[PDB]
Amino acid sequence: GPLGSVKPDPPENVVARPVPSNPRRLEVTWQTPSTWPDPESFPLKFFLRYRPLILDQWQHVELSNGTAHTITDAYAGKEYIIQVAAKDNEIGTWSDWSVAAHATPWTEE
Repeated sequence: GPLGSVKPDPPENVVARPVPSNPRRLEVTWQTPSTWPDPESFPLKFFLRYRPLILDQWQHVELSNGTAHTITDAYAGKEYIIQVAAKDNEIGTWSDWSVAAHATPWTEE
C-alpha cells in the first residue's frame, strides 16, 4: 500500500476486563496485530471509543502508544461497547473501526 505505513490490521488481544476494586473502571487491554512487526519502530496510534448501551455517545481517545487503557468512565450497570482502531503516527492511514469489545465494570450492588 503506502509502502510502509500500510493500514494496520485490527488490534488483537483486545480484552476489556472490569476492575473488582472499582465499580466504574474498565481495564481495556490489547496488543498490536499479528501482521504488525515492531510496535516501537512503528508507533501505532490506537483510537478507542466507549459508548454506553443506553446512550449513543461515541467517545474519542487517542493512544499514541497505549496498550492498556484504563477508563473509569464506564457504567457498572450498563454494558460499554469499546471499539478500537489502528493508524500510523507517521503517515495517516486511518483504519475503520474494527474490534468492538464488550465489557461491564464491577457491578457493585
